[PDB]
Amino acid sequence: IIERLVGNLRDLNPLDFSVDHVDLEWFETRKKIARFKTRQGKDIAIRLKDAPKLGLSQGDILFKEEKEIIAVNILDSEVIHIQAKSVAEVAKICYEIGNRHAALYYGESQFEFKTPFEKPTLALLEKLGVQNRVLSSKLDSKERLTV
Amino acid sequence: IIERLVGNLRDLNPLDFSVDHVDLEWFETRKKIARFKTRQGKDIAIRLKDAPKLGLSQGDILFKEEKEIIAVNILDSEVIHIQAKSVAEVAKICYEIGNRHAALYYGESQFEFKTPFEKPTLALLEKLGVQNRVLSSKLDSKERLTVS
Amino acid sequence: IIERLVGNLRDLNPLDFSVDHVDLEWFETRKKIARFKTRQGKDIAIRLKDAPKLGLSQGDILFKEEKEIIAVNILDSEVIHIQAKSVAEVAKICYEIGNRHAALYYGESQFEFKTPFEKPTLALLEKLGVQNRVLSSKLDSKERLTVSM
Amino acid sequence: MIIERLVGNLRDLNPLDFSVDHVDLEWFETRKKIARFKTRQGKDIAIRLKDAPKLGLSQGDILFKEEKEIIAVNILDSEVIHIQAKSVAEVAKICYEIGNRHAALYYGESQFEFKTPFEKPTLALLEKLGVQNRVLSSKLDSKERLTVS
Ligand SMILES: [Cu+2]
Repeated sequence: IIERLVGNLRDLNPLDFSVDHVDLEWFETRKKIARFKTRQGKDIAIRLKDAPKLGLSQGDILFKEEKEIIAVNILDSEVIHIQAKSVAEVAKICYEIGNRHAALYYGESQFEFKTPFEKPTLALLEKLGVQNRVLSSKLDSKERLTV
Repeated sequence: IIERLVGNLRDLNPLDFSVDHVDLEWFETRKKIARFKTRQGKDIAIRLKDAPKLGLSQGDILFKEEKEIIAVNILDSEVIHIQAKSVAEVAKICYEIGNRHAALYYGESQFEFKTPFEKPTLALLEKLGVQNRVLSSKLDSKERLTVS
Repeated sequence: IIERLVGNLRDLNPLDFSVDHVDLEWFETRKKIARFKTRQGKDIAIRLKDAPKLGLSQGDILFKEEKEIIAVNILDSEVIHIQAKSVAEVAKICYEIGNRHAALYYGESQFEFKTPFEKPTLALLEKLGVQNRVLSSKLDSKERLTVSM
Repeated sequence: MIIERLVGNLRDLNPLDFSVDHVDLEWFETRKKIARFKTRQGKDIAIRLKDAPKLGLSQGDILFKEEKEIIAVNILDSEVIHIQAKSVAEVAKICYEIGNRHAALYYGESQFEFKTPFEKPTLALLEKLGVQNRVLSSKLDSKERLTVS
């Protein structure tokens, strides 16, 4: 039974280590209790004291024994990447998506946003003519807008 | 039966005219068909060809006979005035309010937004520590965020 | 200041009484405090102890002095009347309207339901091909499906 | 190589008779048109779907069939609130209310039965209204879903 993050590989960790990833979809990162089969057969239970409120992030270190590591890998998904032109537009989009109850993530740049691809959201985004592309891509839990 | 905006007093019109106002609440600006009793007793019927989608605005000229005018006043209401500090914060507010299905309007400056007062909306805005004030004020339909 | 329902004219009351109605839209039925001008000039203030949770209903007797009565009238409104085939269909309708966050009322019969007319709601009801008709009609607050948020 | 059509469903027996390799899906995964899978017995399978049944892949949809060698869809079980409504009024209430929550909703085995994923608020609600329900580890067939259009 895993209890706490031993932090995240991002704090290198230039491996250096054999790393056995657990593979999560973006929406799975928030369970406190769940059972997993890691990439290399292994078994892993989790119960979380202080599960970072926004969820598990990329490479969160679940387990660490010697150089033997287990970390969180977040699977890629179809993602509508949104490029708003102005602050007025950001507001429009967010409100409108919020109204849709779809999920929404901050993008890499200041007017960029990412949301799971769904066709109604897509339809919406064109109806208001915002500039967007669908890419298979990663959605970091730490990028999510709470709600 | 009134049919047409003869425009809006904002295009002066330095009155100049005895103006009898019809007094609408903000949520009332969007009927196409309804009946009214103006400020000074009179009676008005409306059916709208091209009712500006966003609804009736402040001083939309309903009726114009000589210097005798009837127009739309919009009554003040309790309003939460929201002042976002960042574009990050804008996004968060709008998403969260949209997620609540509350109404939202653009503010006077760039990170200002106005939403009707409701206690849950307020509760929300504190929970996120956004800086806001409740003021009795006017909501322009021209200032609203759609939902399409 | 009016305080209690003295009931409702439905408990006849075959008038018998000069009745002066107060006219409320279906969404207004739930203020505990507000002021009114009745149908024949009169003025009424309200403050409610035990405002029946769902709101004021049709002909809720506000005021009763002799045979002189004031009651609640509920402005008839545009209403989609829904006639469901089967329980399955009921469940589909209710879930889908619920999902829309529209308002919903029990009809007269078992598979009848009433909801305010909105064009997307109608659109929807055709998209599923449910049988309905729009009528101008009353929406009794006692007939509402509640909600908890 | 790539799978294109359902060759139907085992339900149309098929009293196996066959060695059947299943593909194991969660109930939310039944609606991808393009994805890659490793079957129960290691095999590899890609899908692209013309006329993917709108509501999703169902229990035992035959992806692949070569001789007596078969690949079918299995839907993994999950925690499931099983709801047993006493009346048609109560169905409507439940569905509208859940609809309003935006929870997922499936037709049960019997007429007044409905199944929705387990979540604690959905539970919370269901008691608040005093509906009779039980949580059970079980299967949510995609064909049993209440749309939303
Ligand atoms: Cu909603």
